[PDB]
Parts: sequence; C-alpha cells; structure tokens
Amino acid sequence: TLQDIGVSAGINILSAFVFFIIFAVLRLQPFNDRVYFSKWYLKGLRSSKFLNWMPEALKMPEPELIDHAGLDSVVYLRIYWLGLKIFTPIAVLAWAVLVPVNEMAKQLRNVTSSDIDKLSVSNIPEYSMRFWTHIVMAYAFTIWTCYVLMKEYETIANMRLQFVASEARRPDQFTVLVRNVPPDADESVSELVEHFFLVNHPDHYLTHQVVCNANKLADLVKKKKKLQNWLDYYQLKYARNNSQRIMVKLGFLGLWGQKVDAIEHYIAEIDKISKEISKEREEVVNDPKAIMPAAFVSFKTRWAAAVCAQTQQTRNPTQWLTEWAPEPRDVFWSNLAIPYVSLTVRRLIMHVAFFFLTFFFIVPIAFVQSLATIEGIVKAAPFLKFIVDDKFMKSVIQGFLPGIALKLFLAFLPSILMIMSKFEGFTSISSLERRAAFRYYIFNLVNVFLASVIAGAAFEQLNSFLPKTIGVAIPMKATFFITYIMVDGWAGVAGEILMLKPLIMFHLKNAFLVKTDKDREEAMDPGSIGFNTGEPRIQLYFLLGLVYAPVTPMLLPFILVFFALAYIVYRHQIINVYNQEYESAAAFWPDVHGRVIAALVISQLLLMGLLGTKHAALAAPFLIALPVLTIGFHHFCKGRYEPAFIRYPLQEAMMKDTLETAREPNLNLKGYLQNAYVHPVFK
Amino acid sequence: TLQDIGVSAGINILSAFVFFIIFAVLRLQPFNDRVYFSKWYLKGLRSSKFLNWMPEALKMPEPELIDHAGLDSVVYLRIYWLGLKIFTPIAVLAWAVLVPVNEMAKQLRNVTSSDIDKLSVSNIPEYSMRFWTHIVMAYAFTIWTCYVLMKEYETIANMRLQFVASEARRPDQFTVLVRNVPPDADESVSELVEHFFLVNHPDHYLTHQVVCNANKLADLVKKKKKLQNWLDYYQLKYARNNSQRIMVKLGFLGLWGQKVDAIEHYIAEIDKISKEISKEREEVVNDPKAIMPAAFVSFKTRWAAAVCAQTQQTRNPTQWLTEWAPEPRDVFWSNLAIPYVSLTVRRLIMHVAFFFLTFFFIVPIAFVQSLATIEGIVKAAPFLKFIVDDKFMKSVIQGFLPGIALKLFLAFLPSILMIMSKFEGFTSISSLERRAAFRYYIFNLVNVFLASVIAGAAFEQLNSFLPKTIGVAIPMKATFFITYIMVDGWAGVAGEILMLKPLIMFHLKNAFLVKTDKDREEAMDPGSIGFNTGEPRIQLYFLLGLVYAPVTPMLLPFILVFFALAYIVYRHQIINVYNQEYESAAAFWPDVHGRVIAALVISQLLLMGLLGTKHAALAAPFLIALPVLTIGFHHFCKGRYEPAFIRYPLQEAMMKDTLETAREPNLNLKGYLQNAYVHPVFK
Repeated sequence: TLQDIGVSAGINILSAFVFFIIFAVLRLQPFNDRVYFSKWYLKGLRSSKFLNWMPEALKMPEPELIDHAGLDSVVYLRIYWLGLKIFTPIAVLAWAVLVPVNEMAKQLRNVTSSDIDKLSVSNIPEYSMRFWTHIVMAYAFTIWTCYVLMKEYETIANMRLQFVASEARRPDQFTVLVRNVPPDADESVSELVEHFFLVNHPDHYLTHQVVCNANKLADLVKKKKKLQNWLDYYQLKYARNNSQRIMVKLGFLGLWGQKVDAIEHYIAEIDKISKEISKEREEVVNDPKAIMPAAFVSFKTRWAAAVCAQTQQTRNPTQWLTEWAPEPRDVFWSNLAIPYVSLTVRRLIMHVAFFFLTFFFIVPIAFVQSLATIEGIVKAAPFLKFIVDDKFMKSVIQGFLPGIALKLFLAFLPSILMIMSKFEGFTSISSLERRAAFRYYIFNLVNVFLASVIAGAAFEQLNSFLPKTIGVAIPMKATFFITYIMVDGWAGVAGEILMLKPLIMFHLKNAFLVKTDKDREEAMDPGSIGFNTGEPRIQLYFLLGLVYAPVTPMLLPFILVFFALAYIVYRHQIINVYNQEYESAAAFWPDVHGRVIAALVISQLLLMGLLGTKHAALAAPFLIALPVLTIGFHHFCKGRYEPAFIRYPLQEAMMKDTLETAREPNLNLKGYLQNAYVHPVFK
Repeated sequence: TLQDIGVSAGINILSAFVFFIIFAVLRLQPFNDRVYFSKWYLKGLRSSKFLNWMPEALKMPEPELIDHAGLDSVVYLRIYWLGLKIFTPIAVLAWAVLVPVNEMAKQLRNVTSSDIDKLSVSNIPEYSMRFWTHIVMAYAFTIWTCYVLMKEYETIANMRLQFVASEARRPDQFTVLVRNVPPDADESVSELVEHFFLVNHPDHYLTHQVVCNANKLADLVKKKKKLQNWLDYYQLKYARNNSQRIMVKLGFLGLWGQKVDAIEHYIAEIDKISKEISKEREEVVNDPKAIMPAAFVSFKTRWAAAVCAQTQQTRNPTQWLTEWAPEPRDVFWSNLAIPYVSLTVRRLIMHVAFFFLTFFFIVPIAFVQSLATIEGIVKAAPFLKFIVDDKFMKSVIQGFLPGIALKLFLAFLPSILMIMSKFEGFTSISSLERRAAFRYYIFNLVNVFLASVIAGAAFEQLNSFLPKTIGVAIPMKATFFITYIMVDGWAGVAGEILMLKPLIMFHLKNAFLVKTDKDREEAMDPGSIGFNTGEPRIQLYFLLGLVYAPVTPMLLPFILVFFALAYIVYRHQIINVYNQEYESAAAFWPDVHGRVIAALVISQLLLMGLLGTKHAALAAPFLIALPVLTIGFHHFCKGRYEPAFIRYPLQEAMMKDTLETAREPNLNLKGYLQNAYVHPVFK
C-alpha cells in the first residue's frame, strides 16, 4: 500500500523539518545558550539561516574530537559510519539487481488472497534463475559485510591501542579490585589483603583501600540533598511572595498538616537529619562488620597492575577474584555492598523477571499490530464516523499511529532495564550500560521484531485458515517496518537534536530552584550519550536491514537516510553537549561485532526459511554454508583482534611507564593514590 | 540371539584365561624377568599358583604409586575407577526397573519381520507407564553421572594442586617458549629477545635459549644409529659363524652387489656419514638462517615464569606468542622447525586428510557389518560347505569374526593418527597425544559407532523396503556391541597384560643385536602408557554404555567386567612396566570431563530420537531439558574447577619459591638452566 508509506513519509519529513526550525529559533537565542551549549562550559571554553550548523559539525577532524569528548563517543558515532559503509553497496546492488529481475515490477501492494490474480513473480515452486540470483546476492552481501566489519574492527583496535598509549595518568591505571576476601576470625580484611599482596606481589604492591558499605549513609545524604532542594524552592517561593502553606510534606498527598510557617519545620528536620547523619557516620567508621570482603588495591607500576589483573590469585577461583578497576567517578558504589555469594541468586532472579517482561510484553505489541481495518467499538458510531473517515485519513492512521504507539510503548523500557542491571549488581557504570544494552537488544529481537512479524502473519486470513505461510506474510511486515523506521528514526533523531526535556527542566530550576550563581554548573545537566538507548536501536536497524536486504530492497533507503541523519545530528550533539560520564576506551566494540554477526546469521537463516520451502530445490547445499561461514569468520576476527579490547598487553604497560617516569621523575604516586577510591560520601 | 552371545563369551573367557596362564608361565621364569619387570630396573630397585599377583597389585596405596610412576598414570588408571563409579548404580537400577517392567520378558531374540507375532512390549504408540518410567530413569541416570563427574573432577583438581605444590625442581617450571619472533634485518633473534625481556621483564629475566633447526642433523644421526645397529648385527653374525654375505644394502631388496667382505663397506660408509655429520654440525652452528623465530626463555622465579606465560606480550597477538614450556625430554624438537605462518595451512590440510580417512573407512566397517547370513561365493561350495556348517559354528562365527575383524581394522589407526598430529606440528609429546586422542575419539564416534549402527539398520529388509526405522534396529546393534566389547575388551586386556611384541623384540635384540652388557638398559624398552590408545577406547565404552543405558541394560554387565579387569591389569602394569615418558600432571582431565559430557548428551538425544517417534506423546517437554541441563552443568564445572588444569595460580608459585629458597639458599639457578633446552643433538 504505497500510499500509506507516502503519507507517513510526508508528515514525518514535515514534522522533522519543523523540529529543526524550532531548534534553530531556540538555539540562536543566547538567554538559554547554556543548555544547548552545555559543553564549552564544562570544558570551560565559553561564558555567558538555520541549517548553518550542518556544515559546521562536519569540520572538526577525528583526533580533535577524540581529545574533546573522548574515544567512547567517537567510536559510538563511528557506528553509524560503519553501518552506512555496509549498506550503501547493499542499497545499490539490491535495488540494481533484485528489482530489475523482471518498483517497475515487484509486489506493488499485493495480498495473499489473490488466489485468482496469479501475478508473475509470486511464489516458490521452481523459479530457477530468480532463486539462484537471490542466493548469489545473499552470498555477496555476507562477503561484503564480513570485509567491512573486519576492517572496522581493525581500525577500532588500532585506535584504542594508540589512545591508551597516549592517554595521560588516571588513578585507575594502577588500582585493581579484588573480590571475595575469605573471612578470618582474628584478622581484619585490610590486613589480610596486606599480608597476601606483600608476600605475593613483591616490589610492586603500593597500597590498598578497604571497601566500605555506606549505602545507608548514601541514601540519607541523598535525602538531605532532596530536602535542601525543597527548602530552597520553598524559600524562593516565600521570598517572591510572602505566604506560608499548610502542605503536610507532600502537598498533593499531604495530609491535614498545620505548617503555619513551615520554615521552622524544614530547618528543624534538616538539623535532625544532619545529626542522624553524624551518628551514622560515627557508627559506620566504628563498625568492623560494615567492612566488605573487597578492597581497591593500588600498585606502583602499570606492569604490576596489569599482571595482577589478568591472572588468578588463590587456588579457589571463587576466592580472591581480581579484576580491573574503574574510575572513582565510574564505580557504582552502591553495588559493592553485595557479597559475591548472592550475585548468582540475583542474576537468575533477573533472568526470571526479564522472561516475564518479554512475555507480558507481547500484549502491547499485538495491540499495536491491531493496526488493520478494525476500528473502534460499535457504540461510538457518531464519535468514530465522519464525512468520509475511510479515504486518506486511513492511510494517515495506518502509517502514523503504529509508529507513535510502538515508540510510546518502548518508553519506560530502558528505565526498567537500567533498574534490572542495577539491582543485578555490577559496580561499574560502563558494564551496567553494556549489560542493559545487551538485554535491550535481546528484548527487541524477541518481542518487537519476531513477535510483531508472527502476530502480523497471524491476523489476516486467520493463519491462512489453519515456511509457505510467511512466504506471503513478509512483505506487509516490511511495510510496517518502513512506518516504524520512519517514526522512531527520522522524527526520533529530530527530537534528539531538539533537547526538549533538559531544556524545560533547566528553565524550571532556574526559575524556582536556583537562588544565586555558581549553581548553574549544578543546575546544568548535559545528560549522557545514553549508550543503553542508542546502541540497541541501531543494532535493531542492522537486524532489520540485513534480514530484508535481498527480500525487499525498498526498506534500505529509509535505513540509509536514518544513518546519515543520526550521524550528523549526533556529531553535533557530541561536539556541543553530552559529556562522557565515564571513560571506557572503546570497551564495547566487541559487543557490536558480535551483535552485527548475530543479525547477519539470523538474516541467512530466515532467507533459508523462505527459499527452502521448495524441498530439494538444490538450494540447501549453499544456504546452510553461510551461517557456518559467518560464525567461523567471527571466531577468526575474535581471536585475531579482540585481545586489545579484552585484556591489556604488557609491553604497552612497560613503554607507558618508562615514558611517564622519564617525563615526571618526581611524582608522589602513593600520596596521589591513597586518597583515591575512598568513597564519594567520605569526602 | 542369546546363543551367539553365549558362545562368544565362552570362547573369550577361555582365551583370556589361557592368556593369563601363559603370562604366569613366562613371568615366573627369571631369565626374561627384565621385560616383564622393566621398572625396578629403570627405577634401579632390582638387578639380575598364577593369579598370585591380582591381590599383589591392589596393595600399594595411591600416594606411593604417585611417587612411583607419576600422577599421570595414577589418574589415567583412576579413569576406570570413575567409570565403575558411574556404572554400578547404572547397572543395578537399569536391570532392576527396566527389565521388571513386565531376561524374564524383554526382546528375547526378536526381529522386525514379526508383523504377525505381535508381542507385548514391542512398539511406540502410547505405552504411557513404560515411556514415563523410561524418562524418569534417563533423568536419574544423568543426575547420578553429573554428581559423579563433579566429585571426580574436584578430586583430580585437588590432587594436581597438591602434587605440583610438593613437586620437586624441574627445569621447565621456569622456562617459557615464545613463538613468532618478528624478523629484523640487523638484529639477530637472540638479541631481539634479550632486549625485549630485559626492558619488559625486569628483575626476573634470567636467560633465554635460541631454538635451532637441526632436523636434518637429527635425521642423519638417526641414520647413523640405524647403521651402527646394522654393523653390530652383521658383526655378531660374522663372529657366530665366519661368512660374508653379498647383500646389496637391503638383502631383500638388495641388488646384485658384491659385498665380498662387507666389513670394509660398513666401516667406510660409517666414516663417510660421520664426517658429513661433522660438516653438517659446523654449518648449522655457522648459519644465521638456520635460526628460527622462537627461543626457550628462562626466568628467576616461578612467579615471573607464570606471569609471562599467562599474559600477552606485544600488541599483535600473532606476534611474540608465549606459552608454558615442557621438559627437555618432552618437547618434540622436530616441530620447532615449522614457522607459525604455515601452521594453519598444515592444520587445515590435516582436517582434509582426516575427513577423507573417516569417509574411506566406512567401506571396512560395512564389510564387517556383512556379518549376516550371507556367506562366501558360490564357486567354492565344496570349500565353504561341510557336514553341517549352519548349527553352532555359525553362532561362533557371528560372535567371533566381527570382533576380530573390527579390531584388526583398527590396528594401524593410532599409528596413522600419531603421524597426523606429528606432521601437524605441536612440539610437545603431551599435546601430541592429547590431540591424537581427541581425533581418535572423533573417528570412533563417527565411523565405528554411528556408521555401524546405520549400516546395520540398512542391511536387513533393505531399509525396511524404503525414528521408527531405528526403533526396531537398535537391539541387534546392542548384540553386535556385546560381541565387540567382548573381543576388544576382555581379550584385549589379556593381550595387554601378556606383553607379547616387546617380549619378542627384546629376545631378538638380545640374541642378535646385543653384543655386551650395559646395553640392556638400551635394549629394554618399557614402551609407554599409550594414552592415545587407552583413552579413546574407554571413552567409546562410556559412549556406548550410556547410550544403551535405558534402552537395553543387557549391555552394562560386560562394561562393568571390562572396567574392573582393565583397572587391575593396568594397575599391575603401571606398577611394574610402562614408565611415564613425559610428565604432564593431570593435564588431560578436562578432556575426559568434556568427552564424557558429550557422550551423555548424545545419549539423551538418541533417547529422544527413539521415544519421540510418537508425536505429541507429552515426552518432548522433558527430553529436551536434559541436553541443556548437561551443557549448563558442564559449564558450571568448567568455570568452577578447570583453572587448576588450564592455568597456574600465583600464590602457589610464590609459596613454592619461598619454600625452595628456604631449603636451598645456595642454588646456582643460572648454571642449572643455561645448559637446559640446548638440543638433544647438541649434547
């Protein structure tokens, strides 16, 4: 139904262009320049007609951006350049051979009920030349994709090695985290670690740092910060207009409280919380059982740090488990209070919760796939019946409401998955987001692709009135995919550049919360690159574009548009907003390699599930080779490069430390490290 | 056909008992005591009515045997104790529930042609109670096997840790082998390694040793040794009887040579070969291009050695590849002349050769499975037709000729697989034999189990005249398995204890080759434990016993007999012969864990392939769980214990080195190590 595609594309191009215009209007205004130019303030480079920025973004080269935002963001954006590198030959050759097989003569808005139309290129049985060409194309597609990811993986590896070589000092290039300290009745954990490492690591141990469990104190200090926010807001309200409210601590859910002045209320409760903070501080600093069986341990050289990170320590591999340590900003200090014993319990519980969610969630996807000619209830006929209601507005609905509905029902999902990986326990934001991304990708591949296509094949003609079924169900699913890629591709990228919610929160806090200056830096909140959201969306688009690559080229151009548009929009954003919260130098890239490989193999399997419907069609002896070839090449690249992403060589550590000690022969490493990792709460 | 089993078992018990008798006769004779008591001569514990040894062997405890032969042999024998630990409950419960389902009422010599007999427990369709009991039994079988291998794997791990802790000094507890030295135009390989390690490993590098390529010199020195053997034999012939032969260097393939005296011949050719050895020695010691890009590198502590072994060195993981080093006796000095570039070429070529062999080899297995009522050609009727020829001798043939034929056609196969893994290139006898064992197990599982069962299902009634097929073909295959387990179980173990070929070679060399004393140690050749042969046979028996465990318990007792018999025979042998050629402290045990797991999962899959023939029989929701549970538990144990077998912890190295330096504060490590690893040819 090409007209549905047309009207949806038109309305979305319009909405995107409107969004770009409003962005120009709000950006050119300097009185809110802070939010649209968060960076250059955090970097300290500034203080205090519309498409003009599109050429502006594509000016700053790669190395300067790397120095600017960090290699993380650069590679995360390079993902899009990758995908375009895969797909542009995909688009050209798919549209160049698949369609001229003989829009000229393809599906052209057809349905399976055409049991009498009997159009030319319609079904399986023999189609020798057609099927062989399809196979040859699938083969060459996979060949090209393999070449591309091999080259890209090599480049990312070289980039990461060069970066960490030239990277300056960080207090986590020595420190290593050791898990599972076996308890002893007499010796405290700290001195256990001291003895172990003094005797086990000679000439290289420098100092350790016991991990505490102040999660209760962290909770109460967050409570204090919240209460101070409330005090400041209410005080600004009183200053602006002299009046005291009787809200019982909530206003909305506030009971029949008096709060005649409410200033004495807040000052007294703030004092109470502060003094209880004092008692909590003293008791946590005076409690051995608060000590946890882990402690950050700092070395004297990168060499020793790497060596102790990459090798086991004690006979029992569940005992004294050692691993690289993140930045003091990076480590999630609320998950070092979970003993390693209950980790697997938590992990399996979260697997259970994830399965229940990915199963409860087919109900919304089916409710979305109800996008068919079925309309509202009969009792509201005057409500849902108008002059025509079935001419063009129906194309608008079929091309618009599905996309917006699905994108609305994938709204809280990253929040839920972040909660899942958080209470799972990982202690490092980098790994938290990588895990949540993996989970969200699994969620997408299960629910919002396979569940949708199966449900669609189910609704019309009722599973064909009780392989050959999907062999006529795939195309209209390509249609729904075009609709959704529109809505949560181009319009979504527009919303990304607009930055609405941070803007409005910024203005609200300036109006009500901010009382003076120097809180602007506190007030301004550049967010983050949001890897957990950006990564799975693009991986889904890889999945969908490859699986439809030889079946229907009509999908590809929309993919290519989205890739270029997001590339440019995110380059601008990274340059000007979205500071890197942590710094994991190209950590996740093997995840990309794997997930793209997985989408590739799924593509080949589904192409099998279509083509092989004719038994003994002489197709299986080729189509089964491709999944194996993909997996074999994936192991080739895994073992050929992934080292640089998974584990740090030693000659590099030696070279880096030689150069550092040449430049700075008078660095007090011990003083620099001892106060690191103490705790955010502990000053 | 129970009578075939009976006659085969009877003749094999007789032949085994005869073999034990001849063994007693030859052992009690002291004039050949050397060969049947090879050890206690190599260990230097001795110089210069029949079942009496069976209690004698089961006296010496485990630790003393470990100190005697080595932990390798102890665990290799403990394999059998393992298997009995699995199977005894398997036998008891299989025979206790499977048969009393209701020999009393089971297959009892039936064929699929009984389309009118229509016996009770015969086919699939519903058999609710029977099939559910079969399922429950498969479940409990797998549970028990999992418990057993978990406990056994734990014990082997504890044993290996304790052993290497108490193990005394060996010149390969420091040395590490480094592969792929990147060539440089000016610097030689040795000094490249010197610079790299002095700068990269400080305070711990001790010395290296360049790997040479004297494989040509090794070949010519083996030629010299062979020629000296020929000289000694011919000289003893002349001394015994004064006569000179005219054999032209081969005798059999000897041409019309003169050899009027042939003593001047051999002395002159020996001199020529010796002087050419001299020139070869000088040119190899004076040739840079003979140097290979690898060199044995020795450290000062176990700590440093382990650290440099378990961590990558240079950016390129194909460059300077480092790995643990074996003993000077252990390393296969003929495969250090193969550059790492051509290794993968060789590996793939050997995969090709292995596939062609495992495919050409179905022809002999089918020729064996021709064991049916088909007899010799018609033209030889007086030759193959006798008074009866079809009463009892046919049972003898059907229970005897298959076993002997198959065991004869698996004769050269370990030799071929050793050649395969040798010219593949591995440099370490330990890994050579482990790889050859893996290959031989693959060969068995492909050809001599699956090919045999499929061919058998194919011959009778011609694939049932063009699942349900094997569902009546499995039993007679259990019959053929009983026959073969007989022949190459019990009789094979008898032959193992008899030690015929080393005996006869020993007597021949004493008679003809030996000229004096002090060559007895040279003359005596205890062979080796022959892991490459013993391991796959027992793994095959695991495969077969587990796959038939709930289908036909009648197989199990023969397995149990073989296990106990080989346990005792090999305990005796290990005690008294079969010195350990190398010493890999429980290296291969994870291979055992994996291969038994593989047999277990294959068992569960075949039980599926039988039981599920009734579609929707409510069996699949359980039978698919078992393979996954097995694989999951296998990863549980892998990650929970395999460390101790795959990679050496560090606290252990530190403790060992502390204790050594406490005991021997005056050990010249450098002098002790520098001359190690030089080459066997180089003194």
